[PDB]
Amino acid sequence: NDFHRDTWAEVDLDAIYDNVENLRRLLPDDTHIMAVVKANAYGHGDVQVARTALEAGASRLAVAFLDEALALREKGIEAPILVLGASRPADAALAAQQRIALTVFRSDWLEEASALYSGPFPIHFHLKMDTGMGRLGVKDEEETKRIVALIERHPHFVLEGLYTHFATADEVNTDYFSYQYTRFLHMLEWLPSRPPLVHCANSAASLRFPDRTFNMVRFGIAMYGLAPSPGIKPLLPYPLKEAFSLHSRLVHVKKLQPGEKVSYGATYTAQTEEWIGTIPIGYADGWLRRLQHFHVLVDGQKAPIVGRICMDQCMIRLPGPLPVGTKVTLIGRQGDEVISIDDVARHLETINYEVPCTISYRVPRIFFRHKRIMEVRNAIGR
Amino acid sequence: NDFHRDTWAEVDLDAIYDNVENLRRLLPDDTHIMAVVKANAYGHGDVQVARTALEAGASRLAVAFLDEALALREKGIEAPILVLGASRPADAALAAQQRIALTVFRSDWLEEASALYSGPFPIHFHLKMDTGMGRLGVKDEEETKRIVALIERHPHFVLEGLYTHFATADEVNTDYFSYQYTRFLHMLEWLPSRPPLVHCANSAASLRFPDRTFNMVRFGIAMYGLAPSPGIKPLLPYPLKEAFSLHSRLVHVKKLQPGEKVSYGATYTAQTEEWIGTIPIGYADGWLRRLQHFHVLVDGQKAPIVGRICMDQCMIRLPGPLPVGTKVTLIGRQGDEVISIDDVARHLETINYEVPCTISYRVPRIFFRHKRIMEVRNAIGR
Ligand SMILES: Cc1ncc(COP(=O)(O)O)c(CN[C@@H](C)C(=O)O)c1O
Ligand SMILES: Cc1ncc(COP(=O)(O)O)c(CN[C@@H](C)C(=O)O)c1O
Repeated sequence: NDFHRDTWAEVDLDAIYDNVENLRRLLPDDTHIMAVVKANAYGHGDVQVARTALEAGASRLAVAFLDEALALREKGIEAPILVLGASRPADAALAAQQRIALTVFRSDWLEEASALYSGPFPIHFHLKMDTGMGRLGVKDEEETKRIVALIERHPHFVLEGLYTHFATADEVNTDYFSYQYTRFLHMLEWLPSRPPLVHCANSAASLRFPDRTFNMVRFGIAMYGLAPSPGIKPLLPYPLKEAFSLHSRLVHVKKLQPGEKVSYGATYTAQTEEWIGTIPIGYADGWLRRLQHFHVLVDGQKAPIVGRICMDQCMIRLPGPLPVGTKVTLIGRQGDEVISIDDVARHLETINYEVPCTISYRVPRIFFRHKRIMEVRNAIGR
Repeated sequence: NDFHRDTWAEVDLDAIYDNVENLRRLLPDDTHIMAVVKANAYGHGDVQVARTALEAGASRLAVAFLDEALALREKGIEAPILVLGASRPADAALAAQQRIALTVFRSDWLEEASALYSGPFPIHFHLKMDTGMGRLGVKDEEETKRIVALIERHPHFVLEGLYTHFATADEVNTDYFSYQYTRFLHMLEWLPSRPPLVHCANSAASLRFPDRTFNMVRFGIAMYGLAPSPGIKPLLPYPLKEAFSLHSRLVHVKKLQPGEKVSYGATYTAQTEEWIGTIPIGYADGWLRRLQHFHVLVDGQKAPIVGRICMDQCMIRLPGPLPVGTKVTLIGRQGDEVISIDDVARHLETINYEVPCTISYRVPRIFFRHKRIMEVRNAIGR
């Protein structure tokens, strides 16, 4: 794959490897690591992160919906995969054939699938229990038992696991976290037999209470080197290595005279003779307009973005005349300066999770491993 | 193409056709229409909109950078394409071979390209003039004349056109617009000869002053049925037809008792016994967290989104017990209610342009033409 615009994201796979390996060391020998690679691996490249994670110690993968699981299969991933979200009963056969575990939380969904599927491949289900997140999952014992009965009844339906998800595992105060954990323990009693796989922990929970993880944790955000929250940053067991960085290059350089305006709405005016640079990145690439008063790194120095951000380009004020082709870093480090995803997240007034996911399909991903470029992934490549 | 998650966007190509056709009628028989389809056609599907546009009266296409043009060629589009942004001198031969016109605005670029390319295919260049936008383009006559000389000199370099872009054509006050237009007329005098294609108008300018468009207009936002701005909405010549709509379905329905919390941070509490529904769409699909206090349409009624929006799902408060599978409209109309892209943009505090572009690759696009489903485009399809 090759690209023809001087704008690209870089993904350090050694960092991802280190982040997962350190966790493997942290957890008991019998606890499995299921790497969460939904949303194209939080914007980092699904199959590249999946391969690295499995290499570092993970044994299973998790995605959001069926399409994402099939894509990994097509791309050659053979490890077990669990779909964390909902799916259509009519799609049970397809999941069964591709060896994809499904989440289940309604007895009527199973009633429907039973009538549609009848072997020969077994379908592995993971029962979802709502302990206080309010998203997905069973809530009462009557429904739980009904689900287990329908599963037991069908010769090809297998209950491989059961889990829950925490709503506040990343807050310093553990009041609600404790309530959910306790609720989980109480709901587990409703099962006639404990499935081979019981899980509940995400990145925050597993990094904070590794002894309360059962037999499998679902490692997401922390795998990419990002803290589940600023609050627990100081409570993390080992230092996380950030893997994502974003860059571009100056495609135009010019000097403005005082009074000259820049960009849409002509909201910016040159107060004096200043140097303005143009870079090939805009909001269609995920660099949202709201970042208008942010800055970028060029020649090891911060350069403020001036005027409104455009769909594919934006302008910055330069220290002086720099040659066209000069590298600009939007997320990453240059010399002694650095811009982290957390910085950008602060400016956009959101969480770090949302940032890598918004960097669109338009931006190619360059992968590094062993300090060398591994491959280039251009979504709209030829 | 097929998809396995009940979340999808719908693109009405008949609306796009009408929007372009009405302009074709509005403009002089000699004026070309260049459809702007960069950024995957502002998130509507590049090749689908390009074909419909050409069918309705456009004769040329415009994209942001080389990769987007090559993708159209691979997909079978044979009409002329102009790259509006920057490109590498080393890529001139490739653009020449695929018959892609390039924007030029620096003489040093041309000096570099001349030394690299030497036929046999001619390269058509469009000279960009900065008249007050401050983005790309030449500024002084000395540089302009140098560009023309280098082009004239090379046997395979051809100056097919020249243009500028307006920073405020969508504001009711035309003071700056008038200054940019006047500056353009003065800079055109720097050319020893007028190229066969002179253009300057975007959607707002062409819809407002169709007689001041020269021989080609670059039709973008209005082609998608979106007003360049709320201010000029009442100044438009004909009514625009919105083409983008977004939908999903309830995948879970449950009743909450007072005091029960919902989603991350447990920031929402059920004040009474209320029905909560879960839908398979989140911020990784372009439905940003900031939309947390917005509302959606279900069963012809507005239903508020409650609690934080998740990466792949979010919850809403329902009127009562609705069956799973019930359709939810995020952008579009249901009964007497309607949510436009303009409504979503207001809540996100941005402009309509940014909304369809942010709806990610994860969301399949279903196309309609002649009141019938034409095709389905699933980016991560099998
Ligand atoms: C069921 C489930 N398991 C594991 C994870 C991984 O969480 P971490 O990345 O914090 O480790 C998430 C939430 N994922 C977030 C992105 C969401 O749905 O908004 C999840 O939904
Ligand atoms: C050079 C050029 N021509 C035509 C257009 C089409 O403009 P309209 O969509 O308003 O008709 C744009 C701007 N496009 C916007 C999206 C930008 O760069 O932010 C452009 O960059």
